[PDB]
Amino acid sequence: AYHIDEEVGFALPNPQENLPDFYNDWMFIAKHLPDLIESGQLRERVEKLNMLSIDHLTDHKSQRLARLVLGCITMAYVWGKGHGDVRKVLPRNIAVPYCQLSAALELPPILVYADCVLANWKKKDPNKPLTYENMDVLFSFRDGDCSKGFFLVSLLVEIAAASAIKVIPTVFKAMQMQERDTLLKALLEIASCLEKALQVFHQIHDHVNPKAFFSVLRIYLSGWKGNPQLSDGLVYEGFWEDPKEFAGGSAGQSSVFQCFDVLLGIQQTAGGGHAAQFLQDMRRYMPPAHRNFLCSLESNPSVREFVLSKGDAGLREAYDACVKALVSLRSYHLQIVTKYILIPASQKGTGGTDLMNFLKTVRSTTEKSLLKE
Ligand code: HEM
Ligand SMILES: N[C@@H](Cc1c[nH]c2ccccc12)C(=O)O
Repeated sequence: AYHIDEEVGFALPNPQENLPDFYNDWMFIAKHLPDLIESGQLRERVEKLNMLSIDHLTDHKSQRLARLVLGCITMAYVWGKGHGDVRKVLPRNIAVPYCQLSAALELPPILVYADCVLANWKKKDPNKPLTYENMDVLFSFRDGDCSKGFFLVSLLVEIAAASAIKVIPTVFKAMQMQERDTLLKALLEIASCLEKALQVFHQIHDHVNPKAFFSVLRIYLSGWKGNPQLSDGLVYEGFWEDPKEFAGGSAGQSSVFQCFDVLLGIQQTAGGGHAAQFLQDMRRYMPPAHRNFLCSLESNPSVREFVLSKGDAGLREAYDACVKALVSLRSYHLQIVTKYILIPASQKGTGGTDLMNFLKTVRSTTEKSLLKE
């Protein structure tokens, strides 16, 4: 449909781990980033690649793995060891197939949330559940970068939110079929699942070390939009003549919060302010089907105006339980970025925002939508 899975939501279900042998030289580099980066052989291995046609990628999951393989190589090539020795030109033999593949997938040619979180995972045992202990990432950047903890916990918050995203048909069908009790139960189940998602969020502390995250992983999640180290962006050699600017990876790119914002009539993207513009821009970094799902939600009748029109205190409280769960998620998320960014920085996000004013503006807009203070 909108490529939303019942079990894993916006995440890519059962991602492919292997490319055709035709792409072994790509897979080799992506699988050995920690060693190749540490030695300083990474950039040499990229510059020596043959130009490989993308036409031996024959399905969506192969294309998505290839985008993830190439995005990881690209971040590693641009940033190197992260100490300031950047590369301003992505070599032709990687830039052209990467940009061609990205154009086919309708995603910018930079590593995005949907690559390094949503498609970057496997079950260890396919017969066992989606728990951290039965899961692994497909690619990491450096030894000790906590990429497994960071990507898998982000993924598990996505999967937790999937149990709410499936209820969204019920919400709209119940509004149109004027089914008050069905709508109410639905809103309560959404809020219940958004509360579970917050509980899963606490696992960030279990699996991500602030120093490793800030000083190692963040380097490879950074983009080249408003980045002083690549002030003009990146040259995609052989594809575009002038450099292009693209934001780095972040869960601003996640569709989970934007989808419940839109669902609840929270006007995060309205106006010309910087918060609205960023959240708007980040939709360009979501898979096109998920972008389409968000816009579809925006066109539907307003859940807020329905609840507000009915003089129904049970409905208003169910709606408010949903808004409160978003508020709590975003308040807890302020604690996370304080621990993982602000504190380590003293010893801007990878997406490109002035993050603390941005994040509090988004939370404040969210709490503004409560029906009862
Ligand atoms: C170590 C953990 C995390 C850090 C340091 C972090 C950091 C950030 C930063 C700096 C931003 C501002 C946008 C940017 O410039 O990048 C942001 C936005 C955002 N993040 Fe996180 N993040 C973390 C984990 C998560 C997780 C696990 C989720 C949900 C799966 C999430 C959801 C969001 C959302 C939805 C936004 C957009 C702002 C909003 O909707 O309120 N973050 N994050
Ligand atoms: N924007 C975050 C990084 C981040 C948060 N969530 C993400 C999800 C995917 C990729 C990167 C991220 C930062 O500046 O640290």
